[PDB]
Amino acid sequence: KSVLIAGPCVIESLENLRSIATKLQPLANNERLDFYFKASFDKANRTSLESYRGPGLEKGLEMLQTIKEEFGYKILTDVHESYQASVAAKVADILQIPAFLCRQTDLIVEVSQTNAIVNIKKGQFMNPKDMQYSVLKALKTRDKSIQSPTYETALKNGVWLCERGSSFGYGNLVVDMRSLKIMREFAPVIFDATHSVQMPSFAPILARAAAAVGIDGLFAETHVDPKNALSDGANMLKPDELEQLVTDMLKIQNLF
Amino acid sequence: KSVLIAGPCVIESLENLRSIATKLQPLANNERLDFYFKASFDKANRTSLESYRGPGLEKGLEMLQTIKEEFGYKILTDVHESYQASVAAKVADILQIPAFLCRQTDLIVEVSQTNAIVNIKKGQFMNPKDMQYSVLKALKTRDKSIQSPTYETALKNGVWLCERGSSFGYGNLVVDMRSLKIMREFAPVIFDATHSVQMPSFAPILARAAAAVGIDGLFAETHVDPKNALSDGANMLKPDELEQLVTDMLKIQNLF
Ligand SMILES: [Zn+2]
Repeated sequence: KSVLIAGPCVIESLENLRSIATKLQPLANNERLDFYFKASFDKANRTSLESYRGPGLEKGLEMLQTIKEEFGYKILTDVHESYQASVAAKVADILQIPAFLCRQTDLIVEVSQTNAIVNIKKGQFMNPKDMQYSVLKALKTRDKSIQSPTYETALKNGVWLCERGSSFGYGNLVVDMRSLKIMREFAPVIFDATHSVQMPSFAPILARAAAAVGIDGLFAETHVDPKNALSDGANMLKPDELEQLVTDMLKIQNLF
Repeated sequence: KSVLIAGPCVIESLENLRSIATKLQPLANNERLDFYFKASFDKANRTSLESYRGPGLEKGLEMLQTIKEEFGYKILTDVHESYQASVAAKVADILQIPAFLCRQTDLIVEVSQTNAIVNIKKGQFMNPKDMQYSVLKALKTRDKSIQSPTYETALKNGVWLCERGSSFGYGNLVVDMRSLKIMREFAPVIFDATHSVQMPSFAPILARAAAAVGIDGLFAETHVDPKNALSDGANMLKPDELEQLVTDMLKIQNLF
């Protein structure tokens, strides 16, 4: 099944998490999807000291665990520091390595020592071919015999790569669709349709393009009321918009 | 005085640190320079699990302290996690925020709570205008009354910005010299002549350009025998090469 990772950018409140979890129930039950509910417990890189951070590790994981129990959802969250991985893996089925930390050896190893699927975001600064080395760090942590990263070995060992765009001058990200093909030599590839759009509405067009190229899954942030969101309101889809997008992805994938 | 930050990329051994420290003694006594000896205790983002990492925090700081004591040098090192800052500041006169972590709030705040000068490396993915927000996080930590970052206030409070190039397609960094002017509105500006050169030596040429534009200091890594170095051998200058470069920088700066 194609992977769908969806949810709000940040944990805002348990009430908010519940509302979005509720509106994702139709997609979560879609037989053609392997679904994971996403929410960050920490936004580590915001513009100001006053910017909303999220609830942090302990309280965030507690809230994600509540969603897992109440909705039966598998969970994705991102980690930022040493010693978060093992604690987060008790709740999270996928642990995500942030794009800025995508080469960070200790974090990749620490996450790979857990039982979680590892989703490695490609840095905006990276050549897709060089992501093989991050995949290999993870794979060697799980099986020291592995010498070279391949899709099949990565799929078996739960290590994925995630496309989220590349720096294109200042304040602009471009999605090099060739990267989806290049990276898929080394690991299953997820396309992040939310964070990849920056320009100095394009989420569906890029996700359709990505589906046509060949991807193993979609990452897209969604919120019931984006204009009242505490992070990424301008770029999140409403649940009905996401359903439409997923419908199109599936139709495209059904051709090939 | 113009700042000079120089030393090996990584701490290789005490013997190596002493050898390069010895060769830097003439530069360190140049009264036109405010000199800091640099060496990383950890290389966090290397290609493979087997790549040389460095001695780690505890042993690294011991070695840097020995250099400070034996040579009288002020010290710069980079920190990678918040919990390292308070102990690192006991030895390092400057704590450097790595380029990939240049927006990381907790790290900037923790480092800024120490008495160290803060050297914030501009990420390869950043618009130089946006570096004001990282400077402001640091400044507000040191003086809550500050509303917007300026060169004067950053200088007073020991917060600097460091140019190290920008992503230019794949496997290429370009130095946008306009950035030196733009960032200097917000803080003193150091130019990193070592890590800014990547192409699919240009260090002296880019350093001369930077000197002509207007900078508060130079960061350049140097090693006695680069071909036998454990990190960044290809990009480090021999001490005599660094001396020539600094001589040229000072001649240019004396014109204006
Ligand atoms: Zn987001």
